[PDB]
Amino acid sequence: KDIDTLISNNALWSKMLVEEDPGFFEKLAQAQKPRFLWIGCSDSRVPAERLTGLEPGELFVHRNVANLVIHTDLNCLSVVQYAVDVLEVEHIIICGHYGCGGVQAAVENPELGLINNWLLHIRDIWFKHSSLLGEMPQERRLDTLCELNVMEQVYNLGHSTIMQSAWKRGQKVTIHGWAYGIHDGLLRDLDVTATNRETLEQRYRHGISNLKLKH
Amino acid sequence: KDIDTLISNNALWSKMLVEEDPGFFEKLAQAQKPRFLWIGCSDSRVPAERLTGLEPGELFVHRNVANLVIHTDLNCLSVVQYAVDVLEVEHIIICGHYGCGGVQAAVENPELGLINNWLLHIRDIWFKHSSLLGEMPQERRLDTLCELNVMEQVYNLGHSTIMQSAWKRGQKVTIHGWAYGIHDGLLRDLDVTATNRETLEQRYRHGISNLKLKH
Amino acid sequence: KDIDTLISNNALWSKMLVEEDPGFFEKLAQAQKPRFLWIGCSDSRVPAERLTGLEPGELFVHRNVANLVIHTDLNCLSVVQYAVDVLEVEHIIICGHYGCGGVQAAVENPELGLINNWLLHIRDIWFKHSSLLGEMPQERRLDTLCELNVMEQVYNLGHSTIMQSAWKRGQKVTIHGWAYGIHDGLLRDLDVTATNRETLEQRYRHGISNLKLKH
Amino acid sequence: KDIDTLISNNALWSKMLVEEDPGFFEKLAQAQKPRFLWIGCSDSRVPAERLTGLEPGELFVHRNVANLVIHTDLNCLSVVQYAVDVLEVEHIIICGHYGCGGVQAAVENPELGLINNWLLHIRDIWFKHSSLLGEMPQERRLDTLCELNVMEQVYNLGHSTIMQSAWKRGQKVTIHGWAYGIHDGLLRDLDVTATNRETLEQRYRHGISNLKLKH
Ligand SMILES: [Zn+2]
Ligand SMILES: [Zn+2]
Ligand SMILES: [Zn+2]
Ligand SMILES: [Zn+2]
Repeated sequence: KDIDTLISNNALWSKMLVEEDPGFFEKLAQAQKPRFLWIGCSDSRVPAERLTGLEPGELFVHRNVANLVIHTDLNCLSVVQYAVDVLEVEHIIICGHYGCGGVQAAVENPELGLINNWLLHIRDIWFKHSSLLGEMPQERRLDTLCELNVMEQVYNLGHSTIMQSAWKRGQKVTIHGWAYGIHDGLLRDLDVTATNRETLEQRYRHGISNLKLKH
Repeated sequence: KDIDTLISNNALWSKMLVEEDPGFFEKLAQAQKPRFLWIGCSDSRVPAERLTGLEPGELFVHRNVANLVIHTDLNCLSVVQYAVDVLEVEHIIICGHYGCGGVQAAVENPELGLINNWLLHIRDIWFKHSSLLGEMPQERRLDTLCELNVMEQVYNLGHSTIMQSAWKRGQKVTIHGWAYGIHDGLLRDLDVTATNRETLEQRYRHGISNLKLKH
Repeated sequence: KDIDTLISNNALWSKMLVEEDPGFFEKLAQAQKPRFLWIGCSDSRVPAERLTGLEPGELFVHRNVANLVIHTDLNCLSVVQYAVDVLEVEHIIICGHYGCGGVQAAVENPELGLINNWLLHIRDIWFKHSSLLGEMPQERRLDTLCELNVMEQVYNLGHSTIMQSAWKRGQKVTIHGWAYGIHDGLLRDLDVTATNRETLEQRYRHGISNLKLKH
Repeated sequence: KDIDTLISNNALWSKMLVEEDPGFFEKLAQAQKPRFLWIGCSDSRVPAERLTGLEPGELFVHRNVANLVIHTDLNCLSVVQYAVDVLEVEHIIICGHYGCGGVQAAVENPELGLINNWLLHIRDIWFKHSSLLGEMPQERRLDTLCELNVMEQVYNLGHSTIMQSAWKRGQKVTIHGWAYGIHDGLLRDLDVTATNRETLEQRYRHGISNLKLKH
């Protein structure tokens, strides 16, 4: 697959929509405000459209390395704020994945250059849950660190002024923390779903509980 | 489409892969370093996998509002640096789209809150090409502003220390500026493709030329 | 001057305040909300307290390389927002300086590494005012580029959602663009002072006018 | 103190340098690369020149709200990188202060708007040292949280790719964590001084030890 290839395939794909689905065109222009925001990893091993079944333009998308929501990341925050305040998305989904190359680089910690700074946000979390991970077998640790990372970005997100003020306003917005692996492509809801500031706290704690309970 | 729905569809989608394509699983785990980085808009009216035909994990993805590459955006830059220096992607693609909601909000300029700051980076460009746009008909202006925005983010990207140092190192990396609309889903190469620092300049100018030539 | 030196001098400085000015202590604790925000360059060849005469804690301070106010710089913006919305500063001052090492590095353009990305925000401005600079003698260009940079950060600042919403709210806040050199330490008001959205535009244009008028 | 006032005082201050210190001018132009970087709080209750005794232009300065060094803060990082790689500063100093308005707002947690996001980086630390603070009296907690914040930004800073790569290169750079209050203006070295990656770890731990030892 080189460039002339994708250009060629595009043209033909576009022609053949006429016989497969012309309305694919017309579903998009009518309406189409998306109802969901998806925050994912740039690894994007499986595309959210395919995972979920959603048509495109029911979705609004942010993808950074390891699907982080840093407190002061104006890029990601700008996506969220537009999504919540302007497109009035009903749900937001942070999806991680087992085998995440950036979760991995945080842990193994090679000298990769500029990215290592971004990954320090992951090592912070790994530290934060040291004890928890200590009490479980090493085989299960990396993947648990994926689940913890999602869960923490869910926590971060509900703490943003954007979400705080939206919930207090009476806007109906729910946050989710999912993960999947490429062994099956099967979603695992991490149980951190947050419909307000109270449930954000409860369910943050609940889910950390269930990792510290099961292990 | 509510949440229980996507969870349900996911499970069934995942089961049915066994009969449609079990290898979908095994193509991913072997290898799979992606060869392409895609920078797009969070609007994501058409997913890059579908536009292009690429399998997932031939792609690495960044999506922000109006597919900007701001000089000092550590989020987007962190994606690029990992992509170029660590995954050694061969190509990078910045894809815009006609009807881009954020290109639109820059122009019409409503009070949307936090996002307006991000969109100031677009109004800067619109100003920069005032004369050029002045010499063409108003019907063609918004869409031309999409093309200009892509083209400028291509210019920005080749100016990043990351790209500058990669090209000087002898790494083989090419930048593209595409756009598409949902009228047909058909890609338009904007002709700004840059294989080094010399071609970045030539083709930046070349493409601005062809807008100022055709109009 | 090594470390033991500053620690030693500090102790003695602190003791000797008793005889020079004990109230220096008590002016600070009462009140002291500052009335001015100062955005400067990290070069800080002359400290704002000394330039201006202000007591400390009449001032609130941000210093980055070449005193930029980037649209999406959450650090600088966070300073401004707290200053304007919480401390209710009455004035904000962006001060540049002739001989600014970072204005210089933008122009001469050496490979310095990470910083070069930040300085691209300066080369953008230098481009924006190419014609203007072209019509004047080269001897006067670098220093004029300092004045232009200040002036543009003043323009940027009044365009921030923070300032836009503050002015529309009825809050009384004025923006200034100053510069000085170390030949005399003498301030030059660049005439871009902005008490609202209307005066921001007028005086942006006014001052660019006077550079394009005088030259 | 209004604007005409500072302009007037400036002019007169500048004239009167001739009789107080004309060389103040000529010390600056010769050389003057600074040997120290100072990272402080925008509160800037006491200016570093006065605290320390340093002449201006022995210093290079960054001031944000509560003197944070966030992993992904390109503004602050850009200052550090230029300072360390280009000006070859020998020392870097992070100075906090007791009574810090932003440390305070993190704790009390009022709805101040945009700034609250920046302050989440402080509440993270406060959490991180919950136990430690729990074992001491409440009267001593806020001020201890200042010391912890400095100490953590010192830790963050030595973890930046910039510092990591500089130390490994053989560059001679030392990090300090100081604090002061306006009761006396007296510096307290927090004992986190780091001359390399090994001493960064030792002394991070050492200093946390001495808070957990003394209390
Ligand atoms: Zn990943
Ligand atoms: Zn768009
Ligand atoms: Zn400077
Ligand atoms: Zn403070």
